[PDB]
Amino acid sequence: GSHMEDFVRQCFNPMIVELAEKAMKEYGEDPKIETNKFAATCTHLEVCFMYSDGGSKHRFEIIEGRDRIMAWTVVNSICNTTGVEKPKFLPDLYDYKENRFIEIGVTRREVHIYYLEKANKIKSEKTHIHIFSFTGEEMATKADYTLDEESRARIKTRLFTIRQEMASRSLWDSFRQSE
Ligand SMILES: COc1cc(CCNC(=O)c2[nH]c(-c3ccccc3F)nc(=O)c2O)ccc1O
Ligand SMILES: [Mn+2]
Ligand SMILES: [Mn+2]
Repeated sequence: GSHMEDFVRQCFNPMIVELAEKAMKEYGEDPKIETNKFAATCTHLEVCFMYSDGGSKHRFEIIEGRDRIMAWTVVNSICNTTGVEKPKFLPDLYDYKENRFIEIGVTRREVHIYYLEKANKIKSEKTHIHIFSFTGEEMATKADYTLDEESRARIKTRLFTIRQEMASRSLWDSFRQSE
């Protein structure tokens, strides 16, 4: 019973919490011990959901928040339909408007450091990368931030609200020095 766990359950939406619990357990991990990663998984989930909520109704296909098999199954259907190459690592969304997959990232370092980390992991110059930070910064591939400034601003605001709430409970320091 950690403070972080009870904060995550109060700060985040119940479906998002349930989805982060499944996702960690599927990879042999307990939201009750690795609670800093519990909070991070919820954060990454919410950001992905607000992101798809930006733009038009049929614009995005949500890959994050499914189980491994069904997620991949949809990645196929997208590839064997649009001709886009099959990514080596599971992405977060697919853009039907731009015809490309999106890897969303949420970092407690510089967006510089962390995009470099992921851009080297995925290597493929097809999958679009978009980064958010808890300080309000953002960095996307080819400076193509995909969404409206207003939609990205809402995400940035929510990320800073989570930081303040974590800090007022003294959990922020441990959360930052954990990534
Ligand atoms: C790292 O171990 C895990 C790995 C997986 C497989 C799929 N992974 C993602 O889809 C993912 N995961 C994270 C993330 C993970 C832990 C802590 C902070 C994070 F931001 N960021 C992303 O951008 C992202 O796209 C499922 C749960 C995990 O616990
Ligand atoms: Mn993902
Ligand atoms: Mn991601």
